[PDB]
Amino acid sequence: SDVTVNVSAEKQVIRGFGGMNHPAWAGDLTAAQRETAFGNGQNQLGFSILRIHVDENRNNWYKEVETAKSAVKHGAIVFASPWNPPSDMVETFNRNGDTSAKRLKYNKYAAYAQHLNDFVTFMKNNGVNLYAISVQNEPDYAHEWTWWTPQEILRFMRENAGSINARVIAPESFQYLKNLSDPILNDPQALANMDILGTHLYGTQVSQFPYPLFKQKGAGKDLWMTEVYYPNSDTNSADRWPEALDVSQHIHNAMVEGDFQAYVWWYIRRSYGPMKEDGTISKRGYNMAHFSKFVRPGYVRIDATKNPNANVYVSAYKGDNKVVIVAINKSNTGVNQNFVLQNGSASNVSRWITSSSSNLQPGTNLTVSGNHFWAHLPAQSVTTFVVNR
Ligand SMILES: CO[C@H]1[C@H](O)[C@@H](O)[C@@H](O[C@H]2[C@H](O[C@@H]3CO[C@@H](O)[C@H](O)[C@H]3O)OC[C@@H](O)[C@@H]2O)O[C@@H]1C(=O)O
Repeated sequence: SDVTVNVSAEKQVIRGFGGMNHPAWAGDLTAAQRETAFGNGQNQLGFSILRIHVDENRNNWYKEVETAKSAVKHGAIVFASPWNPPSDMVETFNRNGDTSAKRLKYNKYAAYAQHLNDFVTFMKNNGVNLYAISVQNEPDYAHEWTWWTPQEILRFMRENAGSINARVIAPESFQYLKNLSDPILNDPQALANMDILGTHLYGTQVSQFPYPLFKQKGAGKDLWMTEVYYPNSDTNSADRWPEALDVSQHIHNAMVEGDFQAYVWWYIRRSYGPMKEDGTISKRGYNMAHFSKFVRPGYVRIDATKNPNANVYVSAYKGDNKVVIVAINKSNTGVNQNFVLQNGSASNVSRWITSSSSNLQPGTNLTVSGNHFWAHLPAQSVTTFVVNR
């Protein structure tokens, strides 16, 4: 059919795409791997965001620095997520019959705010201006870390988040369970101390991607997808095709349905991650690259016919005089797609394709006839068009 791309219907502003680094749990990236992750050259990922963790023990903080420095050097922004407070701030409690359940002590909130602040300060003294810090990773799924109820999160956002010398991300539900975030959005004071609503999407159905309340109360707030792997963490799955195509479809849904402004993967380097263990880019990686390499920080999502044929998914962005279109064909049949540009005129179109047999591989240039151009979308393929204005 037709894909209409309206250059004037502006949507969310994009902050970027990236992944996690965890030297303790995964092993720090090597110098070469840092180039592959944050460089936007040929055979590199052009990740524009790096997540790192706030260790509960300050003596471990130093381990995050080299990789974080590297990301900044390349223009990536860095943010951080805590799993646990320092142990002296944590108590056990009876959570519905589970007595091993950990939480932050009600009289330790201020001290934990200071812990987080110390990390910001520490990172600064090593030449990393942390873009943002989180309150707690997955407080509603904390079997192996620190639990917070919605009300405990609220109290901290009302009373302590304001003392944090950085942008504050909250609440980082594992599944984008609105009940964890509703209380904040419904409280002027807590809302005021939140700069980024953060979430994960483990098991989240596409119908739960929209967030009406956020649209209603969240003016001036960022909306970030701070952790995921998809569609699984199967050992050595990173190269499986057409499986990898799920990655770009997921990002498509985050951008188009969730209106997210950041998409952050889990471990950058892993047998199921964007980067393989030999330090090369996986098929999952190239699926991310179709966004990360072209949709730079600052770009804006624009309205575009999201799903103009069965298994064909489209999203568009504008920035730096270009329109970027990402077209995912998940079917077993090549389709010819017609792309119409409204409220804007263009000339030349470049493109890169990823399929069973190729990675981000240049296609033939195409030219705009009036306000449109035809392009063929190979079977089980992702294409990124770059349109010059
Ligand atoms: C195949 O093993 C991988 C696991 O499937 C994967 O969950 C991850 O496990 C981590 C664990 O990470 C949590 C993953 O779920 C997220 O919701 C949550 O935010 C994470 O904290 O934390 C302990 C760590 O030692 C494990 O590595 O990664 C596994 C892997 O090593 O590949």
